[PDB]
Amino acid sequence: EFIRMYFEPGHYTVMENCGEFEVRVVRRGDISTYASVEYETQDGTASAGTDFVGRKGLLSFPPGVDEQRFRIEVIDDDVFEEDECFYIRLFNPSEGVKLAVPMIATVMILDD
Ligand SMILES: [Ca+2]
Ligand SMILES: [Ca+2]
Repeated sequence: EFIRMYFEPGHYTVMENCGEFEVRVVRRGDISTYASVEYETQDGTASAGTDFVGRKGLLSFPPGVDEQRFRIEVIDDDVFEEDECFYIRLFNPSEGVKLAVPMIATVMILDD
């Protein structure tokens, strides 16, 4: 491998009423060709369908581009909740790419 991919930022703290927030994944090393990686949300103490909307996707990095950004929807309610967390993981990197820490992003939702 001559390409590494990882979340940057690796950690996101978001308010419950933010609507959506943006996650960023970076590529380091060989720029010069197309590369890709998949991601998927996963529950922590926060859960898809109650606290955020579950999402999986494919991130495409054209030649010359070293980052991709995607949005995640946070579900707002009126009920008081303690700080809760969910995660987003990278998987299935394209040929010649190796994931690097952090390859799981942490998301903490703060209640409003
Ligand atoms: Ca709220
Ligand atoms: Ca709430």
